[PDB]
Amino acid sequence: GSSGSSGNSPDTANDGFVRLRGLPFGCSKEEIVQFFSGLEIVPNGMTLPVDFQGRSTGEAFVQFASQEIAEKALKKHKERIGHRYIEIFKSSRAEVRTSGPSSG
Repeated sequence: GSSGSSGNSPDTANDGFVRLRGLPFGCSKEEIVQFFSGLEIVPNGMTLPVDFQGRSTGEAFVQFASQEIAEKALKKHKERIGHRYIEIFKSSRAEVRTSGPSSG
């Protein structure tokens, strides 16, 4: 229960980043870009980490042109791609690790 924020204002903050969980085997942009059909995403605005050997961690970070587009994608939660439900959770560029201060 409990749902609310209060204090959002139209157009402000939030670049439109999102976090995916439970990606299919060999999940890549080619599959993502399409998975978000109708939505507009920025070029090279996607991140797909891996394990110590390079095995996808079923996680990814996409950056939408703007929040307005991010929300539209949020509704696509639990959306499976081929045979693997995908969990989408609103995220931020700052979160997306990149070996540096960008954290917290």
